Amino acid sequence: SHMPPNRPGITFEIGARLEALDYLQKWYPSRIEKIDYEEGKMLVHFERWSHRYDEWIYWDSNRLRPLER
Ligand SMILES: CN1CC=C(c2ccc(O)cc2)CC1
Repeated sequence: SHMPPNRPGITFEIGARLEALDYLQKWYPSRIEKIDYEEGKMLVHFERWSHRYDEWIYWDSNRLRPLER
């Protein structure tokens, strides 16, 4: 088990915020809910929405983008 590779503007830690594309192809402010280090993916929670919408997204996915800062 190894750490997620570095990506600009994203911190791969629980509770860290970012923006993510949901399955309906729209971007939302989101937070990292869980990290699966073996599979290289994380469970993304879309802020304001039910946790039933949380999605597993691989840590290298272009469905993730950092917040503009
Ligand atoms: C993170 N995604 C946000 C919005 C969702 C949604 C919006 C409208 C609708 O009819 C059905 C689903 C899905 C979860």
